[PDB]
Amino acid sequence: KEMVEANLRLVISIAKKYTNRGLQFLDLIQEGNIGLMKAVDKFEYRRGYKFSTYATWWIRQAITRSIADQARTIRIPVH
DNA sequence: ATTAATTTCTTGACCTTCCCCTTGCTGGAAGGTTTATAATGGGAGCTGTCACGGATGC
Repeated sequence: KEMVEANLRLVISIAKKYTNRGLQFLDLIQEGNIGLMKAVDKFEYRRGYKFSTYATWWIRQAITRSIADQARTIRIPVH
């Protein structure tokens, strides 16, 4: 909880590059929230990296997944 | 009130597609998973809309 609450600035700073008129801001924010929640258990911090750098890829994956599944009436898949 | 040559009915005997499938790939579509330097308070009207009640605060 404190890990995901200390890094909401990460999702609200990464959600600037995908602010198109397909979805609202809050859906992308809460999809990046579950992407960061997956990155918490996928972190494995013993390599010596920061959480923002590895969490950026997971949150961008969740953002692309939300813009692929949602933001379109005809649901076109992610590929 | 009779039946013998035609004219229909019925029954095997044949004739097509529909669909699944044959070995061997070959390509396309739908769904889920990582990627490991550094990334930490975002973004957008529109008012030049005017005149009523219904609820809030002295």
